[PDB]
Amino acid sequence: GKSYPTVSADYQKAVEKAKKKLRGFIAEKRCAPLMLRLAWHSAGTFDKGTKTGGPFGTIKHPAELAHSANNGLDIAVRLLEPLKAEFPILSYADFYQLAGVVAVEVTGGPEVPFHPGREDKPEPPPEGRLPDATKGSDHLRDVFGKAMGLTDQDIVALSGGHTIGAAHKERSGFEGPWTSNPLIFDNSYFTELLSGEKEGLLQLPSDKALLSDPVFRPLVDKYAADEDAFFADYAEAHQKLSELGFADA
Ligand code: HEM
Repeated sequence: GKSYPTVSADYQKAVEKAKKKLRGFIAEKRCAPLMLRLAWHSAGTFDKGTKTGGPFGTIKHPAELAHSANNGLDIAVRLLEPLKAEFPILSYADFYQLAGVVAVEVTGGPEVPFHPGREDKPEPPPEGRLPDATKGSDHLRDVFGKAMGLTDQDIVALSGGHTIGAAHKERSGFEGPWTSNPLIFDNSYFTELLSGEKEGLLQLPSDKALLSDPVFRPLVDKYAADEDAFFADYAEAHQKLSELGFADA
């Protein structure tokens, strides 16, 4: 259902050059998980019924950074500011989604297609649209489905983003990585979810909700057994996420 806007040749040149600069920067700084979180929290505020929120540059606004769900993302915004300044033609909206795409790639994940043209919008969405880690499947559907308009498949695949990074007790309150290899994008999130709780690794209640839901559980099993299928479905879902409200939406 997408009709992507035309952008100028100079805009597309900058996308390509920014993509390369983002790879080097993100790899050097070891901040891929944080940049994935920044892109996801940028996009995940989209409400389909009102066409508000979504990936339109607003996460850099102090008002949106102050949302509790976004604790720590001010670090991400600050980290990208010097690089962004080298690409004045790009929207913040695009830059942050591109950083998200690059974060998945440089940690060994799928190549998520990227289309430019998101405009930076003036008003951040209201607080409280991002998911609550202590809730379960009904909540996940309200947030990903009723609000964002993503599918049950997308929910499970996107939960797989936890294959990189960690929680921090000073940000969410939760603490530690989901996997033994938190800078490697692979299907290990699902493998760990199936094996039970191993000391040192994190499982949120929202992760565990995938195991007991009749639609989510077969997807967890599929992804744990078939990393290729995970990568395919992940790439589809991340593209959709990154394009909520954009290019028809
Ligand atoms: C399904 C509902 C979700 C819940 C409840 C949730 C919740 C959380 C929480 C509580 C944290 C820890 C923040 C911190 O303390 O530093 C976190 C981190 C993270 N989340 Fe999720 N998340 C969800 C979905 C997603 C999605 C869809 C993605 C991207 C596809 C994602 C990517 C990440 C990443 C990469 C981190 C690690 C950040 C870092 O290492 O600094 N999450 N999430």
